[PDB]
Amino acid sequence: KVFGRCELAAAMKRHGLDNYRGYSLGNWVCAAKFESNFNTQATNRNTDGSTDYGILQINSRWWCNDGRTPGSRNLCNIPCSALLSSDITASVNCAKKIVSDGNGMNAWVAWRNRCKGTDVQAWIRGCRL
Repeated sequence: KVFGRCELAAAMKRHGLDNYRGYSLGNWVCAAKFESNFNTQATNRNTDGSTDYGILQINSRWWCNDGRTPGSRNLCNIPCSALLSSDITASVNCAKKIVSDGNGMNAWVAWRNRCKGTDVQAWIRGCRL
């Protein structure tokens, strides 16, 4: 599924991500924009053999099982394919665990490099929420 910007904002709010761990909804929308361009089916292979999955590009090295990432963990206790669904629930629940792991949203390199410290409210501007 390719979400619209306000559509994704609304779904993220519906699943409790707005202001989760102190990160406003604009931060989460911005992260999704630059991680996946709002496409739930986005997958990207990393140099080390792991893969990033879904709207928030969650990595099989730690967070989900894809059966092809040797010596990795599955800390969200889900198949990585669950992070590709049109319903964002599994990606949101896993992202809640990731952003609680110690480094906040810095876990998302595109957030740090493209969203952090910018006017992230622009991502929700005009949305009926």
